[PDB]
Amino acid sequence: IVGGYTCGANTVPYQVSLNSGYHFCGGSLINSQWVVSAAHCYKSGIQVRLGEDNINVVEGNEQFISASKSIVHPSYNSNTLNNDIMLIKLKSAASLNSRVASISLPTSCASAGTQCLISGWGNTKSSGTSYPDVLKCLKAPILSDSSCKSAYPGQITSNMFCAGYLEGGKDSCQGDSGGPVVCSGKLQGIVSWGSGCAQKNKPGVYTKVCNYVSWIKQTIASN
Ligand SMILES: [Ca+2]
Repeated sequence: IVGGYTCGANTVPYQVSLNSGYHFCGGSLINSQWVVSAAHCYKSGIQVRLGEDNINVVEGNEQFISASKSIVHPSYNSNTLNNDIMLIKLKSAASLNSRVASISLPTSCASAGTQCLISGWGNTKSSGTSYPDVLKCLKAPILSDSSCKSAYPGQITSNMFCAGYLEGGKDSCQGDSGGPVVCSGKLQGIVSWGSGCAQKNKPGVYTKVCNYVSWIKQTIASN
């Protein structure tokens, strides 16, 4: 997260870190057994880390649970990043509490201008690199589809939205991938892609979760 703020420990209780020896992606807890992340975060050997603030220090509220199964969206295209969504099932149920909690799925799509919370352990610099240990946060609005399409000609599908600031300075970045965009208590986006980070006229692009709720529910119901 570039241009954000320190969230505060366990203030984003649905935020997960995906670990394969190291943090490599975020995700969102949507019930005691399932995480939603980006398909471009797929790999084998995932351990889900819940209850994290400092990802390099055991602070007392963590739950580390290995993934049993990952399900990349049937129609994910890694070239275009269309349908950039994946579900991860935990080998055992998390113990839900005030610091480890699910986030609700949307019941309808969000509109341009809606204020959302974007979070993660990604790079905090727009030029150069610095990786935080504690969770970072950014409040950002959803941008109109027309401004999104204008920013990225030929690249924005009906399964994507832009959020952030066209002036630049404030954005998600490498290592935030797969993490949440939450708006009024609903998971509306997943950190997906962009051109660099926090660049003028290049806002972050996010998977449009509301299009996937039926797939998520039916996948959970049979897995
Ligand atoms: Ca920790």
